[PDB]
Amino acid sequence: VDLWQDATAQAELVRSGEISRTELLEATIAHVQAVNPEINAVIIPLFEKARRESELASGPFAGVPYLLKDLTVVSQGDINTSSIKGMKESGYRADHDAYFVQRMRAAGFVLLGKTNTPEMGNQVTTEPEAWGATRNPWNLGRSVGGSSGGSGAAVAAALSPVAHGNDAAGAVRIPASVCGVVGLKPTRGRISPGPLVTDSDNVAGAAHEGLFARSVRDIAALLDVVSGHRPGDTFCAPTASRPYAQGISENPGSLRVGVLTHNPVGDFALDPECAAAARGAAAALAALGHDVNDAYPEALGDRSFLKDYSTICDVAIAREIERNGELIGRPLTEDDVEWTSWEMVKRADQVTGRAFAACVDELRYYAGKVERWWEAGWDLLILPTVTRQTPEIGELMLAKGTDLEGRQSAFISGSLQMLAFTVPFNVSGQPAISLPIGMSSDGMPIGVQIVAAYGREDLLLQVAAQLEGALPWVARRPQLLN
Ligand SMILES: O=C1CCCCCNC(=O)CCCCCN1
Repeated sequence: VDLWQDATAQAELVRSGEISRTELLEATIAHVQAVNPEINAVIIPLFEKARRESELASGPFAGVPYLLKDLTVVSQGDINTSSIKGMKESGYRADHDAYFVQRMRAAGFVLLGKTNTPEMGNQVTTEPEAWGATRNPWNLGRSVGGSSGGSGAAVAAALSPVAHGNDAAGAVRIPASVCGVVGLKPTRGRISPGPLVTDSDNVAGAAHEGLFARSVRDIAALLDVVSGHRPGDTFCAPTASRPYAQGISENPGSLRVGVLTHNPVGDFALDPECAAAARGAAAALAALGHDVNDAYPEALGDRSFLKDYSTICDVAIAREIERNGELIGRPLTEDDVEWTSWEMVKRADQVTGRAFAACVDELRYYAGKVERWWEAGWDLLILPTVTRQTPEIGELMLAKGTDLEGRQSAFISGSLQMLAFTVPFNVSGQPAISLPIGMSSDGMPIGVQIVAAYGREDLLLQVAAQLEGALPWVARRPQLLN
């Protein structure tokens, strides 16, 4: 069984009869057992559940395995740590299935296990104290990005053809860029993170559930599976007229495309190789007939909003520490979490109701400034997913002694460059996808990001499909896989 086939092809091999559900599953489990030890991607294997669901699985993807991030969404009866030391020791297990999980099972997917993440998803690298660092299949001494680093690495190493993750500042797109896979943060309100309400209304709407895959068609199919308004969902996205798996092949025509190949904020230089990858993709779109120009939302030249976002994040983590404490029946202390997280507890205590409300308003205002660019006639923005070369393991984790006065550790220097080009779209809520189109001169994947207007995943997946055909990446594989 060639596990390098995408989810759609793997589903067909089972439907066709070529392969059995047990063969694919067992072939996948064996692969996981052999390769995962080297990357520490899957932290909680669920082979037994995967085996039970496989026998009962039914639908367009019956028998196809997938991985779930151990954050936000939960699976009934399974361990849930959110990479919190105090929670891992408690042996806590969730009592229900998140809507996302139910939707996947009904589609025929089998829950193979959970993937690693930094504590409560508070970093753009995946090196939690609780589970250890997740390493890059392309280079074991390198980070896999974060916070959905385990899912990104898992898919890159073929531990599964698709996986789940979430994105509040680029947590799906970043790991995708760094690990050479496709990562989509859909329009705000596209995918339900319920029935639970976590992270203070999902970080005031900035946190989106996202998807990982190696093909654009797999992403389109996944959207058809997990999208839609569910009871209690705060946000909602515009409805598509046709299923995404069908519209992906439609010709969008010549679109107004703007390309960004420098850091508009001017507080650091965009890595030349990252810029060249985006430029190359822009050239391919021009060759395809689009109206490509050097242009971008002027709002991107401002990152003042990040200060306001950080304040909201302080409150969200603080209350999340509280929520997890309740799950086990006892308050969590400075000894149950990482020092970076505990520091936010104190900061949260100094945030007033009026201040919190003002910060949220600042996000809405910024979102408006950003979206006005599309309002003015532009259809898509092309830009690098990340702005720097991939960091080495350990590089982004700051020593407890370190003094990062006032702001999120992920929003400073080395970490800032990982999320500077992704976070603006968590604020605007626009659909944004990272495609594994580039490679660094030293063999590390470089993602190219495409952003469409609010709710226009249809156009986004259409152009992504064109780029997939113009600059195919399927031929490239991490050294971990020989
Ligand atoms: O999007 C991410 C990674 C960036 C972390 C930014 C700080 N915000 C939070 O920790 C809120 C929790 C969102 C987790 C998603 N991770």
